[PDB]
Amino acid sequence: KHNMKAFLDELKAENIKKFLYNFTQIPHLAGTEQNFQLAKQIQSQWKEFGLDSVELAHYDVLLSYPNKTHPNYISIINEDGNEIFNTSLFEPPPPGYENVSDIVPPFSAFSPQGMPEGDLVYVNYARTEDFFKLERDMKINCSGKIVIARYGKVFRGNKVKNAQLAGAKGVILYSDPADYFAPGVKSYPDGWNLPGGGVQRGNILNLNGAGDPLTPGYPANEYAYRRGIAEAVGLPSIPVHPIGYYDAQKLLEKMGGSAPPDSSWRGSLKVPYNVGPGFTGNFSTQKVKMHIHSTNEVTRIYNVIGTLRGAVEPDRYVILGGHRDSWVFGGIDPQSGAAVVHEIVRSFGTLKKEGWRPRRTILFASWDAMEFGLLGSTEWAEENSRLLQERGVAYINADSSIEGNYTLRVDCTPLMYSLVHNLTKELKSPDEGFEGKSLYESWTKKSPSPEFSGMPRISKLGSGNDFEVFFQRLGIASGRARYTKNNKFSGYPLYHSVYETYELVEKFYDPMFKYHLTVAQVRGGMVFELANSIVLPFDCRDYAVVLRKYADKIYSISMKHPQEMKTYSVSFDSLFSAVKNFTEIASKFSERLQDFDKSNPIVLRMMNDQLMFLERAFIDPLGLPDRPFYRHVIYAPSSHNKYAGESFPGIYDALFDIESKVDPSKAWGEVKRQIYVAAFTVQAAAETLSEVA
Amino acid sequence: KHNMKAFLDELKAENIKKFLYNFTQIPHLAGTEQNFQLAKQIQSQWKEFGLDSVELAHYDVLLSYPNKTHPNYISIINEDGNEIFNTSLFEPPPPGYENVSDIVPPFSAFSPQGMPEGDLVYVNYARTEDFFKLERDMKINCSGKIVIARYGKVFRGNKVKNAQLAGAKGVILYSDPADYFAPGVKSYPDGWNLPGGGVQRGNILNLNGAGDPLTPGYPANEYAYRRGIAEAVGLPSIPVHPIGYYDAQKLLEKMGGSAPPDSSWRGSLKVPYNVGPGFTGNFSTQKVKMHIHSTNEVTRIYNVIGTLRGAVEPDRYVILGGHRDSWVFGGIDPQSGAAVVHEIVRSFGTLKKEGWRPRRTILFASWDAMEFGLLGSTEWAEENSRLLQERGVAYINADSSIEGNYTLRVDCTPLMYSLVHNLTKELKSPDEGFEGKSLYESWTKKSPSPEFSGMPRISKLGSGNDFEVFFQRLGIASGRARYTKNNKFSGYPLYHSVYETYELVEKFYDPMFKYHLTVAQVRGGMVFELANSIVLPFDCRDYAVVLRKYADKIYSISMKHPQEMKTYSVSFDSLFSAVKNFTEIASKFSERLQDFDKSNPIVLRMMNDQLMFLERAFIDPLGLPDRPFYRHVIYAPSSHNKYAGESFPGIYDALFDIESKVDPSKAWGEVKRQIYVAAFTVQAAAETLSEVA
Ligand SMILES: *[C@@H]1O[C@H](CO)[C@@H](O[C@@H]2O[C@H](CO)[C@@H](O[C@@H]3O[C@H](CO[C@H]4O[C@H](CO)[C@@H](O)[C@H](O)[C@@H]4O)[C@@H](O)[C@H](O[C@H]4O[C@H](CO)[C@@H](O)[C@H](O)[C@@H]4O)[C@@H]3O)[C@H](O)[C@H]2NC(C)=O)[C@H](O)[C@H]1NC(C)=O
Ligand SMILES: *[C@@H]1O[C@H](CO)[C@@H](O[C@@H]2O[C@H](CO)[C@@H](O[C@@H]3O[C@H](CO[C@H]4O[C@H](CO)[C@@H](O)[C@H](O)[C@@H]4O)[C@@H](O)[C@H](O[C@H]4O[C@H](CO)[C@@H](O)[C@H](O)[C@@H]4O)[C@@H]3O)[C@H](O)[C@H]2NC(C)=O)[C@H](O)[C@H]1NC(C)=O
Ligand SMILES: *[C@@H]1O[C@H](CO)[C@@H](O[C@@H]2O[C@H](CO)[C@@H](O[C@@H]3O[C@H](CO)[C@@H](O)[C@H](O[C@H]4O[C@H](CO)[C@@H](O)[C@H](O)[C@@H]4O)[C@@H]3O)[C@H](O)[C@H]2NC(C)=O)[C@H](O)[C@H]1NC(C)=O
Ligand SMILES: *[C@@H]1O[C@H](CO)[C@@H](O[C@@H]2O[C@H](CO)[C@@H](O[C@@H]3O[C@H](CO)[C@@H](O)[C@H](O[C@H]4O[C@H](CO)[C@@H](O)[C@H](O)[C@@H]4O)[C@@H]3O)[C@H](O)[C@H]2NC(C)=O)[C@H](O)[C@H]1NC(C)=O
Ligand SMILES: *[C@@H]1O[C@H](CO)[C@@H](O[C@@H]2O[C@H](CO)[C@@H](O)[C@H](O)[C@H]2NC(C)=O)[C@H](O)[C@H]1NC(C)=O
Ligand SMILES: *[C@@H]1O[C@H](CO)[C@@H](O[C@@H]2O[C@H](CO)[C@@H](O)[C@H](O)[C@H]2NC(C)=O)[C@H](O)[C@H]1NC(C)=O
Ligand SMILES: *[C@@H]1O[C@H](CO)[C@@H](O[C@@H]2O[C@H](CO)[C@@H](O)[C@H](O)[C@H]2NC(C)=O)[C@H](O)[C@H]1NC(C)=O
Ligand SMILES: *[C@@H]1O[C@H](CO)[C@@H](O[C@@H]2O[C@H](CO)[C@@H](O)[C@H](O)[C@H]2NC(C)=O)[C@H](O)[C@H]1NC(C)=O
Ligand SMILES: CC(C)C[C@H](NC(=O)N[C@@H](CCC(=O)O)C(=O)O)C(=O)O
Ligand SMILES: CC(C)C[C@H](NC(=O)N[C@@H](CCC(=O)O)C(=O)O)C(=O)O
Ligand SMILES: *[C@@H]1O[C@H](CO)[C@@H](O)[C@H](O)[C@H]1NC(C)=O
Ligand SMILES: *[C@@H]1O[C@H](CO)[C@@H](O)[C@H](O)[C@H]1NC(C)=O
Ligand SMILES: *[C@@H]1O[C@H](CO)[C@@H](O)[C@H](O)[C@H]1NC(C)=O
Ligand SMILES: *[C@@H]1O[C@H](CO)[C@@H](O)[C@H](O)[C@H]1NC(C)=O
Ligand SMILES: *[C@@H]1O[C@H](CO)[C@@H](O)[C@H](O)[C@H]1NC(C)=O
Ligand SMILES: *[C@@H]1O[C@H](CO)[C@@H](O)[C@H](O)[C@H]1NC(C)=O
Ligand SMILES: [Ca+2]
Ligand SMILES: [Ca+2]
Ligand SMILES: [Cl-]
Ligand SMILES: [Cl-]
Ligand SMILES: [Zn+2]
Ligand SMILES: [Zn+2]
Ligand SMILES: [Zn+2]
Ligand SMILES: [Zn+2]
Repeated sequence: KHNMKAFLDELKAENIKKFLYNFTQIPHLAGTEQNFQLAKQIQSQWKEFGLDSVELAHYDVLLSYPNKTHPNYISIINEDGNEIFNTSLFEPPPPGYENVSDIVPPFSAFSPQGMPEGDLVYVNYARTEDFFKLERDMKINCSGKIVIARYGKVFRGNKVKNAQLAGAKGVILYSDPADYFAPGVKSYPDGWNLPGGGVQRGNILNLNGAGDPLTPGYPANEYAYRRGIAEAVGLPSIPVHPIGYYDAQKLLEKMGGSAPPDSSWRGSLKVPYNVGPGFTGNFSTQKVKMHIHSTNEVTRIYNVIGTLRGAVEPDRYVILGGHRDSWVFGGIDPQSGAAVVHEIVRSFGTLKKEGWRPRRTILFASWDAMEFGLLGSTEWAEENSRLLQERGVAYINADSSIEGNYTLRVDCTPLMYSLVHNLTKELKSPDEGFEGKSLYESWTKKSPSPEFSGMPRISKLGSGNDFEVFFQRLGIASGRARYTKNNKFSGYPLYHSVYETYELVEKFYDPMFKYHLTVAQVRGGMVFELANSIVLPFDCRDYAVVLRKYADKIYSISMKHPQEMKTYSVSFDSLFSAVKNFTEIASKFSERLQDFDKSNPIVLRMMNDQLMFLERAFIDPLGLPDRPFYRHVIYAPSSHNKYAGESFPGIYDALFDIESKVDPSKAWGEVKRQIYVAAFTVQAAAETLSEVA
Repeated sequence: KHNMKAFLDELKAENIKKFLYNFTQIPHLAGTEQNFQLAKQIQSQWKEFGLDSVELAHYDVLLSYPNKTHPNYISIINEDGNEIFNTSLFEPPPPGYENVSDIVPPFSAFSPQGMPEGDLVYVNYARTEDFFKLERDMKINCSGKIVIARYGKVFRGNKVKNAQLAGAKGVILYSDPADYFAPGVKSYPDGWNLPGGGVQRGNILNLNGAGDPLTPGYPANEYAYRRGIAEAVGLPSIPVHPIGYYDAQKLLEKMGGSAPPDSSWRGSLKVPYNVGPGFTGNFSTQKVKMHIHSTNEVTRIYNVIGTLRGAVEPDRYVILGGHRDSWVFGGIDPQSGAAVVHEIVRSFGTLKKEGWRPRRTILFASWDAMEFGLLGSTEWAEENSRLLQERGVAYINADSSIEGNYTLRVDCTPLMYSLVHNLTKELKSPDEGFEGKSLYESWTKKSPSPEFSGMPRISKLGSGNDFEVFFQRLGIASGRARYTKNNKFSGYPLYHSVYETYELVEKFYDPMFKYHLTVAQVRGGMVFELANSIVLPFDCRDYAVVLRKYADKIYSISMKHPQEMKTYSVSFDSLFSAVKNFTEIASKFSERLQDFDKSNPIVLRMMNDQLMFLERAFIDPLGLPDRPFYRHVIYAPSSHNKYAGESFPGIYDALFDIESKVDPSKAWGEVKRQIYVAAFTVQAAAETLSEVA
């Protein structure tokens, strides 16, 4: 038969390995010829695998590249202006790749040009609370200083935003061994650790969902009208550059001024971690000078879009998407995900050649320019937003399949919790010691839910990946899954470095490609069920449970300020009422879904439309404050860390640091406004599940 | 059988007459007890007529009322400050109503309080071009002056906005006999003309679609958080009051300064129509003083919502809605429409009692507080926006059924043109001389299309009525129809006056209620077809024809500036390309709609969803510039006259008066941006009609 078991059994570890090798021999940087050639290859292969149509969708978007004849670097300069120490111009290439052409040197994409010179302030992870500690407690002024921050904990674009608002004139980002060197493991090529010359690339935008900085709201097609640079979205105002820990040690060792305020400020290098400003007395006249010469450039990018037309509901789309562009070789990021998508397409195509079609249409996507700010997925969704909002059932992401080899990680909408528990109970665990047991059993054992016994942890969707437009802008139920470590926002040690190669994966992460196969089964199995189940596999009651958890959470935050809640009459009663109503209505809808006349395809589709439009109901067309492309009222990326999800984000940001606002009546008024918007949106989403007439 | 003929034959002129009499014996001002009682009566009657459910939906919204113990009036004051002339405190009540309680005196709803005193400038109709003529050509400065403007031509809220921006400190609105006294007809009670003591009530907001001024975006429910007055939407900044032509003559007769610039500035009173400022030499020391004491007040309003559940597609809604609140008796506005809705409900209920149900759900609405800014319809749509955007098939409005007795008037989306031509060919003409001929024949003969021989005129939807939220905010296909005169934006002579009574209609407009019956057949027949036709009765090819007409029109406007189009490379090629593509794709969709396997209900509903979501595709979630609740890219209310529709409004407003902008590069850049947005939206709407996979 053609059922999910036939699909899953066709997936092969050895195929995923072959595809990964094939995708990682040369760099595939967005906007380069090599990445266009790989796009054409995937288009051709998906056609041969049997998809109905496979097209390239191109856009011309703002990208950023170093200047090949005017390299970026940082110096220590003495009082005469001689450069006595320079940081590296490139990472030492790994064995056997020392002659590979077109490895982009480490840089921070979208940095402006400049050569600022000044004194160093060390700002730990450059988090909002790190800057609070510096200004408010230690009384250190970052204005006109160059800040040096360690990578880790939060998205680097938030670090740069925080440094700008502190008045910094430049930012140096570096990888501390505390965060990127696991104890007892060797440096690449002899293990999976970051060597001292390794450096993490990455963009430093603050797009808040906008996509291409020059075309917010509309696809960057041939006739698009572009903002000028000065009005672009999300560009940093100060120069930024990343370095490795050999170079950081040279910048940090001479630091003077104030001692670190506590041990959470100290990394693992043999330096004091002094906050500064500037260097100890002997070197007090030396300064640090950046030299950044990168350029922003409108450049063509290419998404591959494959279609497998549905047999019964061709106007309902289940999307499996992940990116193709990499910083260098992309051994983990993204090609361990792209190889998994390739094998899933191949498997679905095998069934199609034998005469099967899924019930609903499946769309497969290979996105471009993700590393430069989710640009390819966002421009495509801008072009196709009307089709997606009326027809989009679900989006399953497919970036890196592995970030470790310990257990499964799933982040998704509550609407998919039941689907994921049920599927993982049917899959075999690949873990040592769990031979013959389910993936559900190994996952629940290694990653227990903090809330429920005998359940696994499933996280909120945050951002920093290509589901953002589909979930937080358009309100399409979304999910992601990968194998993970036992620190989740800092990246694995060789993240975005030249050392992330096929050999890294084959030698140190997944020699038998069994974790890749398990992830292919989870992502593919989810797509299969979403595209084939007669009734969509969403359980609205799971949203009711989480809404109550998030309401309790945000109420608890507010209750730290009881005097103000009395003065300004701040009540959460309306939000709890809406959550209670959602719980009651979802329970009654679930009974009808179980009970309805199963011979009636209009009641079924009516009820399938109620399930599909439930995530859509949490969208507010006015967006969140000053972030028009984050429209979901229950979930947004954290305003302090794009990678993390925040619940009831409008109320959360209205309450954050509220005790510091100079006009408390205005600040608590805005808390009340956000409570009203959240209560109304929960009630309105509940009412979409009521009987329709 | 139960078919459209059974529905239409059940409608009775005599029933419409009985209901009109019943609805017009006492005033039904929004927010008053009498209007709540009428809402309860209609709820009870719709239940008895046989609807499945009938509920009141209430909201607490900002309304405005005069102060009963501190009356509004205008004076001429002499140099000592004695008030030598006062305008009336009330309209003389009509025969037999001189003892009716609670007639609200003439006032401009939402005027602020004040007692400004100054010199008079006469500004004709206070249109944008009238103010251009005064400032630019005649060099008259309105700053610190009281302006006097005649009603007519444009919505009075636009007149007040224009007067504010000219620096006026108050506005006096009056009815000139040129616009409100037809030659050879007697004044009320002896004919349908405005007497000299008659006055037009009406609000002077500039809401731009927002609804309740205090709650833009969200329903004004029990827990709503309200803007403060200073941040409310759309409130005027200067006092405003309306007067009749006996009083206007006293204010205008003493005017001096400049002569009227031409005859288009002169009305029909025996005065010079001097523009001012101020009075002729003998009276040069007299001034005009306003006394406005009205108050804005959050007040409860009540919509009645009736449901007739669909037999096959209960999750598809066809809405028939019109308002119930009136300024005084509402003999024409709205009760000639509300009586027609009442008879339509009664007829559908007769069929239902015999066992019939429509295919799709029909919703019937009696809206409140329309006269205060479309508040009841807009708050309800804000509450129910998710249901409406995913399920709303069409909205048919039902305000005044008559504004004359000459011929039919229809304004609607192009998607309903074919429906209207086909229905009116099946209906009998009620017109003298067309006995035995179709309504299509009489209408086409009396109101020929300016574009096509043998076709009738159908206008764009403008605004100033309760379809605005459904069409321009939410993108639901909408239409309206009424009997009309042979000046369409000024209102009939007794518009919004105490003289608009049952006797006005029964004696002078429609003694046999035949025009009311014809309008009931058109509105009811449209609802019937939309709710019962297997394939939705929309023709996408009609949108293609009009899009080309509007593209030619906006290109022609731009081509008045050939030098600038050369300098700034302003091309319309992308918009014509999108319109050509829409034409081709709509032609192919129409072939499939005719050809598809008619046994397949999923292809049918898939294709019905493509038809329903086509109007929805013209919505831009970012809205038009500075008007976030006007989201349709093809149609918006004119920025110069809310009642009129404008096509390609984003490009139109970017081009308007562009030769006066101080930075032409910036102004033509914004023209190009609006061309890009319009081209993209037309192409994206076209693509919703392509094969789905
Ligand atoms: C009305 O409908 C038509 C389709 O019938 C649309 O036509 C498209 O028009 C655009 C022009 O705006 C064409 O864009 C061009 O695409 C070329 C590559 O196309 C190939 O590859 C894609 C896969 O991604 C296929 O879809 C396609 O069939 C082709 O196989 C580019 O090479 C072109 O860019 C080059 O020329 C331009 C202009 O000189 C330069 O600015 C560039 O730098 C570059 O050198 C260009 O981008 C597109 O191919 C057409 N599609 C077709 C025929 O299917 C219209 O766009 C549509 N109107 C609107 C308003 O949408
Ligand atoms: C969770 O779900 C429940 C329903 O199970 C919703 O309950 C509604 O709650 C509101 C309160 O916010 C109630 O509003 C009150 O309505 C009264 C009139 O109700 C009658 O008429 C309507 C027809 O319009 C019917 O729908 C209804 O069944 C009743 O027949 C008003 O008189 C009340 O106003 C008075 O009291 C308040 C508070 O003291 C004053 O501020 C006012 O000035 C006034 O004196 C009030 O507006 C509503 O009736 C409830 N509906 C029910 C039970 O069906 C919850 O609202 C919902 N939670 C959320 C967040 O939506
Ligand atoms: C994850 O798996 C769980 C466990 O299988 C699953 O929950 C189960 O769903 C089924 C529906 O397939 C439920 O079975 C129903 O139970 C009610 C009450 O006992 C019956 O009335 C239902 O009978 C109707 O429907 C049948 C078809 O399903 C017809 O044969 C019948 O004639 C009736 O029309 C029906 O049997 C079962 O109760 C739950 N078990 C639970 C909740 O413990 C869950 O749905 C899966 N999650 C997904 C798919 O997302
Ligand atoms: C307004 O009225 C006009 C005039 O009636 C109407 O246009 C007509 O619509 C009918 C569809 O009902 C068209 O008839 C079709 O013509 C094509 C080509 O000749 C045929 O292939 C079609 O046959 C298929 O469908 C039939 C059911 O309709 C089946 O019996 C058959 O087996 C095939 O499946 C079909 O007969 C007719 O051509 C037009 N006439 C025109 C455009 O002049 C218009 O639709 C009405 N507007 C509305 C309802 O909004
Ligand atoms: C990755 O695999 C692809 C597909 O097998 C290879 O591209 C093919 O290469 C052969 C030999 O040059 C050609 O005859 C085909 O036309 C290519 N097919 C396609 C679809 O492009 C490619 O060589 C492999 N890359 C690496 C680095 O091994
Ligand atoms: C760090 O790099 C800089 C730039 O290449 C070096 O300084 C240059 O040295 C050359 C040759 O002596 C001079 O002609 C240039 O004028 C210098 N440029 C600048 C900008 O100072 C510097 O020598 C390097 N420092 C170390 C320690 O290697
Ligand atoms: C308008 O018609 C309604 C409905 O016939 C009248 O209200 C009814 O009046 C009688 C007598 O007072 C009562 O017994 C009923 O309870 C009322 N019914 C409803 C549904 O309200 C009303 O009197 C009429 N109004 C006028 C001005 O004629
Ligand atoms: C117009 O109305 C005003 C206000 O009622 C009249 O002026 C008042 O006259 C009374 C009685 O003589 C005085 O006690 C008040 O002080 C006056 N009020 C003001 C504001 O001036 C005025 O007489 C009326 N004019 C005409 C021509 O009827
Ligand atoms: C390793 C995690 C924390 C981040 C990783 N995502 C990314 O690397 N995204 C890129 C682009 C993110 C964006 O621009 O939003 C970045 O963070 O530089 C992932 O989701 O696998
Ligand atoms: C008589 C026409 C021009 C206007 C009439 N509409 C109205 O009277 N609407 C009211 C409220 C309009 C609004 O606030 O937008 C008004 O114009 O004062 C109608 O559409 O029948
Ligand atoms: C890069 O640097 C070179 C050499 O200094 C210079 O000539 C050129 O202008 C720069 N290129 C770009 C693209 O800015
Ligand atoms: C930090 O330094 C700058 C200039 O040196 C100054 O303008 C700013 O107010 C300072 N902030 C403090 C002391 O908080
Ligand atoms: C793979 O698993 C083993 C066993 O737990 C572990 O020691 C090793 O660190 C893992 N490799 C990676 C890259 O995490
Ligand atoms: C209306 O005017 C009276 C009498 O001058 C005054 O006492 C009252 O304050 C006013 N009422 C309102 C509602 O403003
Ligand atoms: C109109 O008058 C006011 C003050 O009397 C002045 O500020 C304004 O600039 C004048 N405008 C002109 C003369 O255009
Ligand atoms: C009704 O129709 C007649 C005949 O054309 C016309 O003279 C009269 O003015 C009409 N009444 C109204 C109110 O227009
Ligand atoms: Ca864009
Ligand atoms: Ca509102
Ligand atoms: Cl992922
Ligand atoms: Cl109307
Ligand atoms: Zn990635
Ligand atoms: Zn990455
Ligand atoms: Zn009206
Ligand atoms: Zn009116």
